[PDB]
Amino acid sequence: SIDDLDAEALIRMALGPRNTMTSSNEQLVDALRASLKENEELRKESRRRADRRQ
Amino acid sequence: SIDDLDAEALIRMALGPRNTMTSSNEQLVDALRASLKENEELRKESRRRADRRQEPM
Ligand code: NA
Repeated sequence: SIDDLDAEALIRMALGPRNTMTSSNEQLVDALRASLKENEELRKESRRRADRRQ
Repeated sequence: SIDDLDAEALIRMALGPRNTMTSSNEQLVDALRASLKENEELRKESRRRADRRQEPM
């Protein structure tokens, strides 16, 4: 019964798994990109403080 | 021809896009998780280094 399906399943029905897997991967890439930028910033902050501390 | 294809294309030829996209997804989840955990560890390290009492010299 379609009433029992969640949004993810409805979307896949309408757009197909190639589309939904592609969007999932794009979003994962956006998330990982953001996380690695935060990693870069944390490392920069750490280096500045090591320098401050001598 | 097959001789001109790079590795990624050979794997897709043999396994198809559902398999290769699924593998990419799984690697991306793994990478995301590792990146977020690493960030947490760096934040912990900065708290520890803020206490300069244990500072090597
Ligand atoms: Na310390």
